[PDB]
Amino acid sequence: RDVFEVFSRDGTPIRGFSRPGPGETVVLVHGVAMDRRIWAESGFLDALPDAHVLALDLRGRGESGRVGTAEGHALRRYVEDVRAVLDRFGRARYSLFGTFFGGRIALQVAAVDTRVARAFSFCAHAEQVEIPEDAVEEEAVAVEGPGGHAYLRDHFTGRGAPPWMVEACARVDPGELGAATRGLLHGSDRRTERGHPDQELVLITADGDADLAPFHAGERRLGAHLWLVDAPTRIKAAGRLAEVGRRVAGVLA
Ligand SMILES: COC(=O)C[C@@H](NC(=O)[C@@H](NC(=O)[C@@H](/N=C1/NCC(=O)N2CC[C@@H](C)[C@H]2C(=O)N[C@@H](CCSC)C(=O)N[C@H]1C(C)(C)C)C(C)(C)C)[C@@H](C)c1ccccc1)c1nccs1
Repeated sequence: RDVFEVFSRDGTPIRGFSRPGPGETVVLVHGVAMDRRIWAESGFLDALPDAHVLALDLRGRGESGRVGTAEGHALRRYVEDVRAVLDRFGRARYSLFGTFFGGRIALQVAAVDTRVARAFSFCAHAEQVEIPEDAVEEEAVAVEGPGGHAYLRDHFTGRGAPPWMVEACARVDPGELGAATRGLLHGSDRRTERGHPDQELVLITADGDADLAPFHAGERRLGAHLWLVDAPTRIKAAGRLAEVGRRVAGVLA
């Protein structure tokens, strides 16, 4: 692997690694309480032996620049972070894969960037959502205080999340966990659109998902394909991420 640095529209440095390969160029986008290490720890990276893999730390996470404001964590800023990575490696065609809110980010990048030939959203759909202001603020307070890492650790452990997902929360600054949570009130509630007719859009979730409705809505509205994994919940579906990587490798082949 080589490391890289790019700059987002608002000047935030975005750091990541590039794993060279002769195949498709794949850009991986992690979730809120994660960083770029989850791709190797989940086994997703090893499931793609031929791809040229680009994995970034989103703003405020890992080795990327700190933010510390709610508006600095607006969805549009994450989109700009990812598009800056697409610029650095100069390809005309990219395949994006994102986990949880990283899936929402990947879908929105696909909507605005004609260089995205494929977008895969793992355990997130593309539809408009209602975000309760009070509950999200409550959650921001819980995750940003001294007990925030334990709060997330206990929540994810209790819901059967994989160990790498539990452990990743403690590597995110508490202040950025709070700011990213509040950032969801700045645009993340809108649906995503199809970027161009030839795009391959894929949604993935647990076959036991208690709310599959919006995933089917994405099939109808965007012409997206729906992949299911054997799990009772979205969090437990994260235990299937390496398996999903193998299926992604099949598409890329
Ligand atoms: C069944 O599976 C789930 O619904 C859990 C799953 N979530 C999601 O898939 C999506 N979101 C949600 O459905 C809801 N959103 C919340 N809060 C905003 C939010 O998302 N977060 C804040 C902290 C950050 C870790 C992240 C999060 O995960 N929080 C958890 C609680 C974890 S600690 C007690 C959490 O869901 N809370 C809820 C409360 C309202 C209860 C506070 C609404 C309001 C959007 C419908 C998420 C991908 C998204 C999708 C589109 C736009 C924005 C965000 C995940 N669990 C861990 C990783 S992804």
